[PDB]
Amino acid sequence: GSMLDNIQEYLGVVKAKLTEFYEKVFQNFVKSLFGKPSSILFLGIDNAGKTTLVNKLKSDSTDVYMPTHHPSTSYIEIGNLKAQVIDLGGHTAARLAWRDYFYDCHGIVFIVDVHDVERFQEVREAYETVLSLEKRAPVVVLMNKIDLEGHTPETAEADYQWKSWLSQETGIENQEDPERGQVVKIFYVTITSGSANSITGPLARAFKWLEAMITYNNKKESL
Amino acid sequence: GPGSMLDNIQEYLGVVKAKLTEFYEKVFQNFVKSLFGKPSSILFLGIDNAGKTTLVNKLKSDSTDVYMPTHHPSTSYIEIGNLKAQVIDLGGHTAARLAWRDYFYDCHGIVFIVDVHDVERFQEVREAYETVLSLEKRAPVVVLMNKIDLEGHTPETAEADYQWKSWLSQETGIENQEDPERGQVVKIFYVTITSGSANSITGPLARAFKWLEAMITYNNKKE
Amino acid sequence: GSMLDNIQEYLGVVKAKLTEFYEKVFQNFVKSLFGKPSSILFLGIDNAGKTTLVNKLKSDSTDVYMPTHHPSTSYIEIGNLKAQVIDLGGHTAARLAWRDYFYDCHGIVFIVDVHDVERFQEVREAYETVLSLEKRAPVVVLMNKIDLEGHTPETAEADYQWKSWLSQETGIENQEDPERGQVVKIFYVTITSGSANSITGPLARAFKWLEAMITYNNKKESL
Amino acid sequence: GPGSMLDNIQEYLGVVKAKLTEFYEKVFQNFVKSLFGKPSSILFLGIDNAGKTTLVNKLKSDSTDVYMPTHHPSTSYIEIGNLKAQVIDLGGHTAARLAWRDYFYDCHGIVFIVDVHDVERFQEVREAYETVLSLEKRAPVVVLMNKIDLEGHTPETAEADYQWKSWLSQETGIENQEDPERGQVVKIFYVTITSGSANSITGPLARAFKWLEAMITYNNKKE
Ligand SMILES: Nc1nc2c(ncn2[C@@H]2O[C@H](COP(=O)(O)OP(=O)(O)O)[C@@H](O)[C@H]2O)c(=O)[nH]1
Ligand SMILES: Nc1nc2c(ncn2[C@@H]2O[C@H](COP(=O)(O)OP(=O)(O)O)[C@@H](O)[C@H]2O)c(=O)[nH]1
Ligand SMILES: Nc1nc2c(ncn2[C@@H]2O[C@H](COP(=O)(O)OP(=O)(O)O)[C@@H](O)[C@H]2O)c(=O)[nH]1
Ligand SMILES: Nc1nc2c(ncn2[C@@H]2O[C@H](COP(=O)(O)OP(=O)(O)O)[C@@H](O)[C@H]2O)c(=O)[nH]1
Ligand SMILES: [Mg+2]
Ligand SMILES: [Mg+2]
Ligand SMILES: [Mg+2]
Ligand SMILES: [Mg+2]
Repeated sequence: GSMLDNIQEYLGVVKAKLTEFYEKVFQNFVKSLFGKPSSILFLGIDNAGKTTLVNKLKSDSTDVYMPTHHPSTSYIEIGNLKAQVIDLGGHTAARLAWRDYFYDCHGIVFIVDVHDVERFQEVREAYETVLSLEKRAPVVVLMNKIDLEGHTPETAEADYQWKSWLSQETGIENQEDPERGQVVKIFYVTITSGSANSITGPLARAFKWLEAMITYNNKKESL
Repeated sequence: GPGSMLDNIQEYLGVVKAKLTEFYEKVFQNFVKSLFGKPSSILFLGIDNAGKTTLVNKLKSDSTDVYMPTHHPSTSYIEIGNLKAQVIDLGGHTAARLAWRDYFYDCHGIVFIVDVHDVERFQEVREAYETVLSLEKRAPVVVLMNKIDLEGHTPETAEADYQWKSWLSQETGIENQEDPERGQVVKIFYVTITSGSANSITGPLARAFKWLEAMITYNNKKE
Repeated sequence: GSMLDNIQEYLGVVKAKLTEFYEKVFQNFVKSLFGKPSSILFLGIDNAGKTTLVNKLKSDSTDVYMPTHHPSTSYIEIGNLKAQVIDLGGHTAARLAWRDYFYDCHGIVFIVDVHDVERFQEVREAYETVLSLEKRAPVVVLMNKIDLEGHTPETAEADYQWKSWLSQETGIENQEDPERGQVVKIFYVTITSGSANSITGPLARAFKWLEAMITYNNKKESL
Repeated sequence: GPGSMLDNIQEYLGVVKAKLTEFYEKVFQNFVKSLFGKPSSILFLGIDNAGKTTLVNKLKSDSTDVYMPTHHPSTSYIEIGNLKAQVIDLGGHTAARLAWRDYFYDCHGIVFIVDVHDVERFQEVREAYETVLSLEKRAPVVVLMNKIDLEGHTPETAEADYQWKSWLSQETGIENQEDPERGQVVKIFYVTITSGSANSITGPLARAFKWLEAMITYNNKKE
């Protein structure tokens, strides 16, 4: 009996260090994606998971939130990522108040709570608001909280009925051809899962796609 | 480059974390086999859907322990080292209170499992428990109030919710009798059998088995 | 460049936890070897590695050295292991001063520094002293510091010339048959290596052999 | 039982620790490949037995980098990403100071390695260094005083031993010239190339390469 003493506590301590390490790799990978300072707007209605995502990207040691004066906004510099977070509302013409935030905007991360179906009308208005203020920058869409529908990223990608219904209710559609103008790509994620830190998982591939599209814009504007 | 090296680091960290998790479970399995120094007939009892098969699957080692075919669909049997585990699905209303009497021959201890969420079936639980106590008047009885996670409880917050503990005893008829000098003993533990922490050899689930073994040893000292 | 930041520090932290864990398993395995309190004498001339070995076995949290008044002796209780350490000297008839330490002695660990060849005469006298004061208890011999000869336990075991020369110079010979009287078995170890914590390595097998021989004595004295 | 479970835990901890050690080395290898953004001819120089082949083997990735056959037995050549590593074993007394001149065409930097323990060959080192400086009058020179472990030094205690540092400079003729405004630059680093900590991307060995790359970039800014 005494031979099992503390074995489990050591397994737990090691597992905890492995989890911190796993998260650190994600933070490093994302921080290294942006070679020049890039203004990224994290947008969506409240409770979608924006603050959760930005907290996932930041290093608690080096990155510090800056005070904004509007309660709907957040700002933190994560290496070259200048992350501006905005809780949208929708269904208002006072959307022009935010126009300054889209000056020299490099990319957008738009987050949707797929579980909060009743607020899909706000989402489509919030999304319509974004597309009218920013007409050039790439938009990556995170369909978040798929775990609340019992989905992983793999089973969600195969649920073609549900993907069509989500696009129908929010108005968000893919436009993955950069020759055809502004680009939009939808990803299905659970931002709070531990596997979301995988640098080959959908969340990380969404940032790699966004970065590649920002690089396409920077090369096209130079020619 | 370095990108392919960090993906290999992350993939390896996950493989290791899963293997350490498997070891954490094996420690629980070895702890249980070492509790019983002589062959002991333990009856795992309760109405169906309470978590009996789940608990016994958690106790067994998939390599060496094999379920044996029984004739009744309500019964299961597996030898886990010296733990001779007899599982019986009780339940429903019936005048056949004697139907299971033979299974109590040379019974050493009872694990009685209750689903604390299924409040509608508490009358079946109360009848099942009364049936058990009328067939076994000597062996120690450990009561697992299971599925406390469905009430938003951990084992720690469950133990402090004296109001809820009294209500469970009132509705099922199950009461503590922890004095071995006063006759047959009963002790209630509050657990979530499907949780990973249920594998902790210092957790309530493991303390319930250590308490049961200590009571079986106390009884054997008198005999 | 920033993508490699702190990756190495995490690999080092995890490796350090793995090393502590590896050592803890050895401490648990050895502590569990002795089911009843057992007086084990750790003997040899000074600088052989006795204090190093006992420090390797103890848990710094629970096990505490007790003050002795002779500077040549040490005593610590490690679970059921009552470890009495004595720096021998040899070449003196005042060896009878230590006779009390061999009353109810259960086993002996005799340690030799294979590198300190010039002091082999003290070792043989120290060894002769031991065999004259204790004529019943099993003796396990650790030929220690084999790394200073460029040996691992495997290459040392194959160096039959050097094993013969060590036995010739110290007078220590094997007697592994318990029917033929007192038993002696020689093991080749590097007590300071990390692999010496392996519970299937020579150091651990030496303690398992000693325990089995003590059990043979206890069964023979009961018949 | 539990004994076979702890041996499997220990064996697994060792397998993991070795794989983490391999990853620690791969981080060093990736760090070196990422230092050189353009093809750079680096000459690794010194008398034989100084540690040149050991250093270059530490830099290369065994999967992708392959030594190419040279015609002289004193020379080695391997392309490690953009690092074009030319190794030349200098040494002995000779009037053939021009023999290696062709290898200095388009030379970008020099790594000159000295064995600090082989004091008898310090005159060969001094002649080798004088030969090098007469063939290359522009490229930055990083000097690795290697094998400091044989003097009982770590990189930290070596840096504070100003008496020993002055003696090494006096006996080999190697002096620091860290001002790039004052012409060709030389910087001395104190390392143990065979140690595992030599893989640290914040250690002296890695700082020597970062210093050399910074000097190559400073030179290229003028050209
Ligand atoms: N189940 C689940 N909850 C999530 C997920 N992402 C975020 N949340 C939760 O959603 C809540 C609101 O998130 P938050 O980042 O504060 O929202 P926002 O800043 O207003 O967009 C928090 O309790 C998060 O833990 C997800 O993928 N799954
Ligand atoms: N939420 C929750 N589900 C549980 C728990 N224990 C068991 N279950 C689930 O309850 C269901 C019935 O369990 P089972 O072991 O088959 O019950 P049995 O009829 O008593 O053998 C299964 O789907 C289990 O996964 C628990 O602690 N929490
Ligand atoms: N190289 C080497 N040194 C060892 C080994 N075992 C012990 N030592 C060293 O030997 C020295 C004396 O050991 P110690 O335990 O103090 O000796 P004792 O108590 O007088 O027998 C210490 O510096 C130990 O680190 C070994 O296997 N290899
Ligand atoms: N002790 C010690 N040995 C080293 C060190 N670096 C290299 N060596 C050893 O020195 C010997 C000669 O090294 P090598 O790389 O072949 O030298 P080269 O002739 O300059 O190519 C080898 O046996 C290496 O293991 C060091 O830092 N410390
Ligand atoms: Mg927020
Ligand atoms: Mg069942
Ligand atoms: Mg000592
Ligand atoms: Mg060489």
